[PDB]
Amino acid sequence: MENFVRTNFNPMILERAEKTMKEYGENPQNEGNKFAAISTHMEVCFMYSDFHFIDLEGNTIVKENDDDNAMLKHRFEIIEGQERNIAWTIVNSICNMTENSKPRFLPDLYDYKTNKFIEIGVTRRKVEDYYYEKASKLKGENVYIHIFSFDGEEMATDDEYILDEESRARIKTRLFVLRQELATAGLWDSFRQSEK
Ligand SMILES: [Mn+2]
Repeated sequence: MENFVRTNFNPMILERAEKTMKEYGENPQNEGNKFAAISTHMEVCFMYSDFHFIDLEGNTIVKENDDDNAMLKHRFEIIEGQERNIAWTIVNSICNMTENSKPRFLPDLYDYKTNKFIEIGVTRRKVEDYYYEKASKLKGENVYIHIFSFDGEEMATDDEYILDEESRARIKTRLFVLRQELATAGLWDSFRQSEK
């Protein structure tokens, strides 16, 4: 619900979520649940990406300060939460500099280290169900798929995790916290059900 969302997410995320929402006619007002889902999905994207860089030796490394700067490239291109115009510019550009084929759907992320596109999903349902729902909708176009849930379970393509364990932890907790908060605010049930 809108008050809950506006209370529990930072302004950057709220800005982006509201934005992407003002494109299907829906508004946090009569669509609290969608607003929540988008907020969550977005936050997870940032959590996946922030503080992640690539070395001058090409290794991946996590750094608390976050600022880029010429010895450190950002590990990921955050595609989710940009304007579709910019998103596609980024996707198209990347496919240009490589042998990636332009994907049918916009991905959540791009990893410069593995040269993969990344779809991210968060679910209130199982994790298997969502994964196979996504995998199969995304068949062929090798995009790496990472699913999280609110019960702290998790499921990636072929079960390898290019994200460090700490960051995956951090995520799984956050989703957990959120689940509690929702429950104590009496919103968890309605939300859990509203999915699909
Ligand atoms: Mn997604």
